Amino acid sequence: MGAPTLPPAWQPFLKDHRISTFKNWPFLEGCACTPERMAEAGFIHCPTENEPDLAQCFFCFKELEGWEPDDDPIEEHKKHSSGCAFLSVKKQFEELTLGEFLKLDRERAKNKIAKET
Amino acid sequence: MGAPTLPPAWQPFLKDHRISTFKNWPFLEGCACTPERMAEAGFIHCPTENEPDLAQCFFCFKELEGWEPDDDPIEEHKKHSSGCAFLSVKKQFEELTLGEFLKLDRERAKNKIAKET
Ligand SMILES: [Zn+2]
Ligand SMILES: [Zn+2]
Repeated sequence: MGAPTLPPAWQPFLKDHRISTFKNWPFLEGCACTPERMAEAGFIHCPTENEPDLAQCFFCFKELEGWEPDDDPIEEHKKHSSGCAFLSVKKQFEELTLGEFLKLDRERAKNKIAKET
Repeated sequence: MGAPTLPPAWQPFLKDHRISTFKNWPFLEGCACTPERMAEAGFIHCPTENEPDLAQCFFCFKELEGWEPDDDPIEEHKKHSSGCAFLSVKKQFEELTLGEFLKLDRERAKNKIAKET
């Protein structure tokens, strides 16, 4: 496996994790929607029953399908909504500050409620 | 209660927690071994059956009893051993960096093994 020892709490927060979710995804090489390229924007593998080419984003929630070899993920989600406060974040897990880490927990839980109400 | 939403994993890491452990402890006012004064060094309430005046330290393990109104906790533990890498740490939970947070987990688990072997 080769993965950290973090609980299910803030697992998705990890980059490797979001990338592991990607099983196949045709958009790999020669495309701006690669596993690591997309996961870096919050998008996590979540293909539907009929629409396998559907990549949704966590920490905000936003289903997006019909990608092409030239659709920046970070710009995609943000373009529709900046629900992901991590998009801008450019500091490794062990680089950012705790204060910023916890602050995220509030955002995630916040977005979840938005879905309902 | 008024306490964060952190799991049992790294609970003691919190200052308020280490302080909450202190039930009574005579050394409160007019002493250098107050609840907040000691907890700041890693010492957590842990009175024995016969020796209620015994304050041990976590993240290192070190039983110390027979305190007096002039025994710096941080200097006490360190004096005998610097098992607590947090002693020097002077940054609030949301102040320090993640890298330093995780690095601690290794120390704690390390000290635990030392006890056995
Ligand atoms: Zn997102
Ligand atoms: Zn200690």
